[PDB]
Amino acid sequence: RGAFLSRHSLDMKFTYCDDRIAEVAGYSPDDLIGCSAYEYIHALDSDAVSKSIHTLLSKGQAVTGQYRFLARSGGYLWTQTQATVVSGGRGPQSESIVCVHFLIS
Ligand SMILES: CCCCCC/C=C\CCCCCCCCCC(=O)OC[C@@H](O)CO
Repeated sequence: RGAFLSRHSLDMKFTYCDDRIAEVAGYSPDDLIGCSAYEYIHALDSDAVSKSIHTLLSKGQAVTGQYRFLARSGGYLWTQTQATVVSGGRGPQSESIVCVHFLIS
């Protein structure tokens, strides 16, 4: 029920995470807020996710390939993300990011 969303600052720190993160990955949203999403991407997928983020910032929207997200248990979930920038109202420095996520496995 409802798309699985997150919000981030430009450094990819979570500012919001869907509550269902507990059901899916063990975290509560409180565990992730203020933490950079880069820390939760499997090292094998980090470069590809960065390239997607570069496209996101250039074009304004991007879709990742499948990638591995670090669950609280230490295992990884295969995920995929569509994202957009969102103007902050104060100029370029105020931009933020909104994501919708999909579980691949
Ligand atoms: C380009 C920016 C790319 C930024 C990528 C990095 C940002 C955040 C890391 C991922 C956080 C969410 C993980 C759990 C996702 C669960 C999704 C979920 O449960 O989806 C159900 C759906 O498949 C319908 O069944």
